[PDB]
Amino acid sequence: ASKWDQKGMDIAYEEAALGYKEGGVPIGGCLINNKDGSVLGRGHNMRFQKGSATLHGEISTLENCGRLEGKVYKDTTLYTTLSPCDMCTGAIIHYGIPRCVVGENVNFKSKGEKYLQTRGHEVVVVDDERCKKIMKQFIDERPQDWFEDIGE
Amino acid sequence: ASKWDQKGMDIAYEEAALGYKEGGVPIGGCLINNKDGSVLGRGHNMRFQKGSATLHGEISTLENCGRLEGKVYKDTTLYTTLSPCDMCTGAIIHYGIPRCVVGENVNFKSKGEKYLQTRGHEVVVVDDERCKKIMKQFIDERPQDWFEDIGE
Ligand SMILES: [Zn+2]
Ligand SMILES: [Zn+2]
Ligand SMILES: [Zn+2]
Ligand SMILES: [Zn+2]
Repeated sequence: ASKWDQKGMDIAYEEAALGYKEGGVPIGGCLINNKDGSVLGRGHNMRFQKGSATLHGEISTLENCGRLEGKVYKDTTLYTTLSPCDMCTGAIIHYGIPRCVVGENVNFKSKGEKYLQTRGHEVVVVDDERCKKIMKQFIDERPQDWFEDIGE
Repeated sequence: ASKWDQKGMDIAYEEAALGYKEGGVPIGGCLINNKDGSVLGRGHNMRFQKGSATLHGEISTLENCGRLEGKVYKDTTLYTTLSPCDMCTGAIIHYGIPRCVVGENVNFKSKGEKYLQTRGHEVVVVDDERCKKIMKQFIDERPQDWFEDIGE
């Protein structure tokens, strides 16, 4: 089940780092087919890049996969550098993506992490230090922007 | 509490009808400030228009409101022509939008409708037959497209 998890989190981290370089929030993701390891799409938070309230890393990832038949999502893993908010949790549930692998849940965690599990989805938190470090750097440099991004 | 609800559902329906005319799925929305009735944004499903897997009517509506401080969402109502999926439910929860007014829940309903309420959001289903009729027309004419849109 975990065969592609290093590949997936490496891509998600690359997306976070790219977003950071663009002036955005360093949250990245990708969607991988569990059978063959192919990458259906990858993305990062586009709040700053696009003035976007909805393009979280996870949402941008799914957008970048394009229109798909519903069946395609059912044997994928969504990789995200940060534990998903209620909206991104809802996307995973809506599309029936069975597995979500999370870089870290230290800098952010919503009720969504547990809700995924109650709705029958697998959540794996890998506690990736690279993810924790880049996210903490953003929180330390741009706390007001982070507060906007979390929507409180 | 319901002062702006006719206005809001009228705008949501206009957005659904516009989307229908553009060749898309007839689901529309708007976000209104509860105090003064001002429209923060309005939108419709953009699957066909933009090849979008994530721009549901509710998501498009929120995107069209732009970047906002989190406090702005806390005294709004989101109007949608159709009862929200788990992703759109999650967006409402994430941003703390206290009220969701729904055109109809006959053509579609998710576990989100009830989840909204247990998470502390008011859900009002007005059973607007304009919404029900246009949505059913789309489902009747384009069942394959509908199936794709709901992620099944
Ligand atoms: Zn997130
Ligand atoms: Zn999110
Ligand atoms: Zn919907
Ligand atoms: Zn939706």
